[PDB]
Amino acid sequence: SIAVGMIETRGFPAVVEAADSMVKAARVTLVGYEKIGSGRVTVIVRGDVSGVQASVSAGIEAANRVNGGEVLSTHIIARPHENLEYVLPIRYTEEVEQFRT
Amino acid sequence: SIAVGMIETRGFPAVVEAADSMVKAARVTLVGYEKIGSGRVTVIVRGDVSGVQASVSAGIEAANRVNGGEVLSTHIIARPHENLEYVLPIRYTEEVEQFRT
Amino acid sequence: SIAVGMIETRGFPAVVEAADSMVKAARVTLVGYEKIGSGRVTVIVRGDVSGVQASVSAGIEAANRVNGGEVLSTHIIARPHENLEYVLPIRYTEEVEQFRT
Amino acid sequence: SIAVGMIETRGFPAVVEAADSMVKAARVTLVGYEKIGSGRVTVIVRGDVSGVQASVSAGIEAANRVNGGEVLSTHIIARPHENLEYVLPIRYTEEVEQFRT
Amino acid sequence: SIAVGMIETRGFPAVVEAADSMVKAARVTLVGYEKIGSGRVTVIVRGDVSGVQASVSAGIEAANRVNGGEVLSTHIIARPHENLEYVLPIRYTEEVEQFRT
Amino acid sequence: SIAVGMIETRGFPAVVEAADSMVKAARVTLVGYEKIGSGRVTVIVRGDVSGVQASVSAGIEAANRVNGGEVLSTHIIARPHENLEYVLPIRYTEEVEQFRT
Repeated sequence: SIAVGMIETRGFPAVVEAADSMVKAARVTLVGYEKIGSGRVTVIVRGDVSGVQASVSAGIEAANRVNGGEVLSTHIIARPHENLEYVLPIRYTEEVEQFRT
Repeated sequence: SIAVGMIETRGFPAVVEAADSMVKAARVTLVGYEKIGSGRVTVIVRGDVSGVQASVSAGIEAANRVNGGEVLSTHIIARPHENLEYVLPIRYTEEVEQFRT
Repeated sequence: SIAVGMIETRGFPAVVEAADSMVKAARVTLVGYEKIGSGRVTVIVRGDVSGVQASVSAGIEAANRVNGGEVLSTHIIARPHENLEYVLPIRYTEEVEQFRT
Repeated sequence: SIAVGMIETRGFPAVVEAADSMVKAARVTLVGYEKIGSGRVTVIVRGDVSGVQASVSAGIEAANRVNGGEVLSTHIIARPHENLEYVLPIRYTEEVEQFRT
Repeated sequence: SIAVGMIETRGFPAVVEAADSMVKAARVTLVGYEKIGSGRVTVIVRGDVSGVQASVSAGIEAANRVNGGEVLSTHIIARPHENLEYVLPIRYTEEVEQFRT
Repeated sequence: SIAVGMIETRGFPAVVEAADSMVKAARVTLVGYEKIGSGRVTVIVRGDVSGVQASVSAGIEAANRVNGGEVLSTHIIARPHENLEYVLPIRYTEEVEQFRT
């Protein structure tokens, strides 16, 4: 359940820049982006605890510097419980895509 | 119809942390997360009444401590009526997934 | 066109408790739950006029007592017009489910 | 292109009551209900100009009397242009339903 | 890429009246209506520059006269770039409908 | 991962004009438009860094001049990480469209 790092934000252009940062600032895998509605959107990454940290870190600074960047919330569980992974979009995609479509 | 515990929240990062808590603080199964729109999202678990309690409890404290955590609503029916289970997302998933896709 | 009873609410956990009430407080069948967007969600039941009443009644008290329960709107047509039933989600589901999927 | 009558409203319970009225107050056919998002929902009927009137009239009074009824907008084109009918949900449904599903 | 004329509006009944106008006031084809969420909805038409003008014109006056008409935004590109047409809903529908369904 | 340029905006008519600009002001390919909810919508283009710049530039001026144009956010990654491309809508569409439908 390698640490999970996510960061919410108001606006899409700022969420992309946050995602580009996290994935660059550390050895973290961008797992997905979640839309809660009301201009709110989270970006989730996975990797070690200090990896997931270093990236959630940068991500936030880069997001805010955006022409409208508004980091709404931020969090990271180090060793997030497993059951959690089969209920939330903290995991991988692409795979069962052929079946969905 | 083992007790049902859910907790709403504004923002996704705070709903995940709420879910990670509930599922850890007790013997409860995270059944799913519901999106009502407008930054609002609920997390639902299942287990005994005191199990579902102990977890909805912790969940709320952990959510609020989040960098933007905003617990919107909270509830738990101890012995929630059956018909209710076949109309609301209080149950299990994964199973008929192959057919949907 | 047996009377129709519904109750809107802000938040999902409060809408479930409202539904658990109505369906218990009287001989009413929970037909479905509607999402209008913006944290708003209605619960609809069917039964006699006094049955659909007694339940929409309880439902409201139980919803409000919820940790965030916010009953938004409430209504009941006693003998609601038929055409209405084939345009709104006031009816039954499950049946043409195999075809949809 | 028999006149078209519709009425928007905040909340679902109030839109249903609006629909139950229009379809009763006149010889109008409830064609459908549209969701624009943000608690907003329209109800559309069809019939003569004075029929579509008499019903959009009542509809509004009945909606407002609802425990949360909030008529947002209201309109009626008497002889609404045809092209319009093949781009907006002002028409009939049910028919190509078997193919969709 | 014959000029494109669109007009946003708060509420559905006002967007329909806007659409009924544009399509009548000129030789323009109502291509579609877009929902951005939050009671906001645009209506798009196509035709010459002066045709698409004359209609976006009327449309706005007719929309505002509606019992709740609220024209939110308005625009028209005369010779809108092609790539744009294969990314936005400025074009025609109906055609690949059988496949979608 | 040729530079990515996007610009958010409140309202749809202003997002279209922004897109019409970017795609004209430079050698950039409009990849798509994203809806975050709450009247917010982004437009994304791809091309060189200075190409993607020159266009995100114009786009913003043209959007603001719109009858309701409200540029919400703005950004551009020059060499945006690859993983990012398989999680966000920064890429191409049309292709697997036949399968989706």
